[PDB]
Amino acid sequence: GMVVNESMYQLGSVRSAIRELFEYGKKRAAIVGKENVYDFSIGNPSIPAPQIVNDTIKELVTDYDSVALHGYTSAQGDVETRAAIAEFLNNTHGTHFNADNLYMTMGAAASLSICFRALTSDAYDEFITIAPYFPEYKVFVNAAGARLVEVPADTEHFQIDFDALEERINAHTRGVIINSPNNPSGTVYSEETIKKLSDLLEKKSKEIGRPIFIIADEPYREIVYDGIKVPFVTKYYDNTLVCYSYSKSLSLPGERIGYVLVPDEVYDKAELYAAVCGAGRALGYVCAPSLFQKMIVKCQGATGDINAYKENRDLLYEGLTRIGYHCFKPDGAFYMFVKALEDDSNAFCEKAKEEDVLIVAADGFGCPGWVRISYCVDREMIKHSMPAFEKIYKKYNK
Amino acid sequence: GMVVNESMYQLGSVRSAIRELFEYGKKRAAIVGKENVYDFSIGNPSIPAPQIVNDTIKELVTDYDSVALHGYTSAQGDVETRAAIAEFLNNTHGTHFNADNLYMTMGAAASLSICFRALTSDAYDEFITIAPYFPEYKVFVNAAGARLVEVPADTEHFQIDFDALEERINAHTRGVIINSPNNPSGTVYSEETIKKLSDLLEKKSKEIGRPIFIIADEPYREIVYDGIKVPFVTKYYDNTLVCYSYSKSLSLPGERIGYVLVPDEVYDKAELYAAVCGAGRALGYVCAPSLFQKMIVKCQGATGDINAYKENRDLLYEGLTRIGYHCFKPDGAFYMFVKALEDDSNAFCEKAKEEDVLIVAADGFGCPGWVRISYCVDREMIKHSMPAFEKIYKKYNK
Ligand SMILES: Cc1ncc(COP(=O)(O)O)c(C=O)c1O
Ligand SMILES: Cc1ncc(COP(=O)(O)O)c(C=O)c1O
Ligand SMILES: [Cl-]
Repeated sequence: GMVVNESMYQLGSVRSAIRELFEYGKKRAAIVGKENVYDFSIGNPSIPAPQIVNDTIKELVTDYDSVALHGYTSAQGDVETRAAIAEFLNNTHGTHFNADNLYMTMGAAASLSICFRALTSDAYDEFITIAPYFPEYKVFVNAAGARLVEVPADTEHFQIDFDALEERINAHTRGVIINSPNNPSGTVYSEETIKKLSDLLEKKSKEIGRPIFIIADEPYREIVYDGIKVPFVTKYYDNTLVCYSYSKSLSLPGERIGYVLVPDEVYDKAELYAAVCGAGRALGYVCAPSLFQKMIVKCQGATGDINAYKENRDLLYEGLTRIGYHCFKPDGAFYMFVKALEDDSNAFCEKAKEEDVLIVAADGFGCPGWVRISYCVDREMIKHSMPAFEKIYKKYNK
Repeated sequence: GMVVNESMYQLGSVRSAIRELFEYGKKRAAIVGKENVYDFSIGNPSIPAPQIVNDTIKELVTDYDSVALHGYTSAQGDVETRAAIAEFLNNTHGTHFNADNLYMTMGAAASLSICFRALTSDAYDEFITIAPYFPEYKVFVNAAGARLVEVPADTEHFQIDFDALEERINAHTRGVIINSPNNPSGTVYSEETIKKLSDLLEKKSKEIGRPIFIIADEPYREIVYDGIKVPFVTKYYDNTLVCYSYSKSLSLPGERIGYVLVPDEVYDKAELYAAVCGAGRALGYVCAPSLFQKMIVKCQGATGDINAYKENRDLLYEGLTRIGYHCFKPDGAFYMFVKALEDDSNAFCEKAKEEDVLIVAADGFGCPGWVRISYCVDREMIKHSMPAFEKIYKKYNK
């Protein structure tokens, strides 16, 4: 007896465990004070955009012709915006992109949606995610009419279990989603991992008579520490689509600006780029926000104070390790992956909750027995949280 | 078959008549000079935004906290933005909306997309459009997994042929799309047309045992001349979804800011609003652009100089009528609907194309024998085009 689409109703009515945890912390702040609530739940950028963002926005609003500034760009975005990104990427990675290899989008969620929508031709199409993973991939894959296949986590190094991956590749496999630097683990795939992946997928692509794409979800690319290198995947694998946004690099998550990069070395660039444009059109996208496209021209290479996040990583890692917790030291992103004190991460997160430590069970990310602790938080809160972490530890280790 | 989704391939590679006509005019401008080409093809806002827009953007970037200014909003948008709109609508129309009746979107294309995706539950679902109509409705309807049904135009008054509409309503009918003020006719539906529509749909909804919605595409609401009233549809029919954007009112088409309005008076507001939230999520939307949501709070009821468009309407109408063309005098939008000089509009537009006058055959809008002439153009170009229009007229009046 439902007038609306049931999947849409479910997708809009489903309560987010993480968001509820965030709102629970605000309710707890009212009772015990915000200084006494240790909220490591939601993964929102916490450092301000570099000053070039606000300075450039001010300049466009003051000096750029208002009709031209606020008008529709082409579907794929201004050629000047696309040209500036192609040239920045070539100077940084040694690639050979031009403006026409880019399609400007309204953030990474739009870029991913476009990729699955462009690549899905059948109800039985499968996209592979490597656990632990961003759960919203299932919504985007399902929204395109396809299905998600999870590769069990490499809990030793948080790279890829290639045996497990190879076993889940079949005739229905359209692509493999990778997120490096990673949400939730903070892992960074090495050149070796990227090369083995590329060799495996090239080999399986030939066996099935069809390209298996790499869908590279790269919004944390510049959120990497200690000189660790994030390899540019298009250089290793021909059939690679790159999804990027300025949500983390420039701290503009609410502004909705990113891209889909379609290399010339894909099986048929003209055809795939056409499907990307068509998918964008089908999803109700007309163009990326014009003000932000024009602003991005002057912000290539610019990032916020990334060392603020590194300092938080080191502080949290040092304190948790010193207490006795087993933390995976992350090379990128702003999430720390910590082993729960019991196999049941949900039961462990409840015990954490008893001391107002709001951490997230990794079961939903495809990783039971672990938790995700976001450190895009206030540095002083991390220090004030240590006695509560110590007390939580004591509950298990008397 | 094809490696990508073929339907997405075709959507991204098939050029529209209007776009292909605009490209032709640029090539022609290179050969004979832009002064010798009179382009009335594309319908993009030609007047600047009111100064409050740019002033507010400077203010927000200068004074508002950077992290909070550029951060993610809730999926439905800032409560302050939604509340300011709800209050504006109430003061203007006598309605009783609150913040929770609104969902902020990335333009009217997103608003429309969301409405169709929310409602569609079977492949054979039908959404009715009243010819002449915005051809992109077919794209949004098809992308939602539904079929578009056309009602032939009322070529006497560009209101609605109710017998024709009634005949096309059946068990699959999920909604009727209305667009007043209208692209491409410039018609404004009267209070009576809206009342007759509401009556018909109430009866047919009961007959089929399910609500049939009015999807009211409203981006031209304020582009209305001579004090003509545009009735607020939710006061006439309970099951009404309003899709709006600030693309035409504030001249921000490239910025991607609008909304979907879900009245409490729909059959079940909680269910429908949850479906709208679901569809937004499934379409890859996260939030409308933060900066612009924050800006919209201070721009309620603001518009650019709409009198500039009226002066072009009057000049074009009086000029073409004087020559001998039959023009439907539009009450809103910035498109003039003119009867072709022969039955074949395409053949007529080719004869116009001989004299470097670029006008759009109404066949693609579902209305053969007419043309759309966009007047969101330079005023002096309208004046300079008249000898060419008369020369075109003289080809048929021998
Ligand atoms: C792995 C991953 N991909 C994509 C996104 C979304 O980025 P955007 O704000 O550009 O949509 C996020 C944040 O939720 C993320 O953590
Ligand atoms: C009738 C009609 N509806 C919707 C739109 C889309 O407006 P927006 O750019 O806000 O998506 C347009 C303009 O292209 C239009 O003419
Ligand atoms: Cl159809």
